[PDB]
Amino acid sequence: DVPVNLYRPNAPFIGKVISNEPLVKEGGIGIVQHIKFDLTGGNLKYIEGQSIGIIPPGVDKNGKPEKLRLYSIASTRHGDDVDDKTISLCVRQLEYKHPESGETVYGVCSTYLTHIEPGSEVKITGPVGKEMLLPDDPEANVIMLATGTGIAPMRTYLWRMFKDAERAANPEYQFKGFSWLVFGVPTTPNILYKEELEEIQQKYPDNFRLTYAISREQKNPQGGRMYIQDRVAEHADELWQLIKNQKTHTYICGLRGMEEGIDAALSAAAAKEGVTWSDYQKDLKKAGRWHVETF
Ligand SMILES: Cc1cc2nc3c(=O)[nH]c(=O)nc-3n(C[C@H](O)[C@H](O)[C@H](O)COP(=O)(O)OP(=O)(O)OC[C@H]3O[C@@H](n4cnc5c(N)ncnc54)[C@H](O)[C@@H]3O)c2cc1C
Repeated sequence: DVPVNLYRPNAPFIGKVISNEPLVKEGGIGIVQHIKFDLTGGNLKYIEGQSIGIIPPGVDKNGKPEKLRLYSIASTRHGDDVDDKTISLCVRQLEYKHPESGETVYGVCSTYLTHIEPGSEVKITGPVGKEMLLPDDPEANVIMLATGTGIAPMRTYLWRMFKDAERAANPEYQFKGFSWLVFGVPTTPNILYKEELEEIQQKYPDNFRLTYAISREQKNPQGGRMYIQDRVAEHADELWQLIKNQKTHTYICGLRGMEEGIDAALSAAAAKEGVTWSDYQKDLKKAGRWHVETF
């Protein structure tokens, strides 16, 4: 049912870049690009919450061909133009410290992607993943906890739930539950898809709540920079109350590091009702209602 591995690294799909557009506004930190690829001429199909591989050109330091890197799909199954002809990624250029030979170091696949020109051919594999899938139940509640490019699967969910053209294209999924995105980035310019996310909340105030953790602009009650775990702590009781619903699904995506604080917050909330969160969570995971993709 769920499409997987329609293309594999040994014979990847050769897609063409359609567009490569910046998502970080001026005054933001780093580079994050929205890259749309043409799928025509191949049979790559995918659904929300899946990933694809990109095989960058060139050899590694040892002279071996570069292997694929996985990227969360950022578009619904229909693509950004709701035409079933494209796929989009949300790619941060990896950039880091002196402590790794030279000065600034640039990630191979992410630099390739963020600097790629429209018209260029790209080697695409996949799709991959069954752990971040959205329920077909239109009355499900969906909690989304994202940092940085972790927004990508959330965008696929929210566009499917809330975009006019998606609703028109998906007769069987007219979302009427409650979705809550807690999104952590360093700056307001770094709020990926800010305008569209805010448009959704304005349009669907009873079906979508948008919460930001903006680390360079907000402080947690301890005086530290605000991160998503601080927002989870702040709204722990409400989040736990929602999680108790048989139809609630939670999705976590982004760089590793926040799950521990998220667990501590939810544990304190659940303990008030004599529930051990770690146990409840194990059962949620088994039932397919606790979805984590951290990298
Ligand atoms: C399921 C999944 C989904 C993903 N989705 C996305 C996505 O949507 N968007 C996105 O941008 N990325 C995503 N990634 C990460 C992506 O796959 C790549 O790992 C990332 O883009 C960097 O790859 P690269 O080739 O540019 O860097 P590489 O050239 O492969 O370098 C990576 C290496 O650099 C070193 N390194 C990395 N960070 C540091 C640091 N801070 N300090 C010191 N050394 C460091 C580590 O040794 C690491 O092995 C996802 C990963 C997975 C597994």
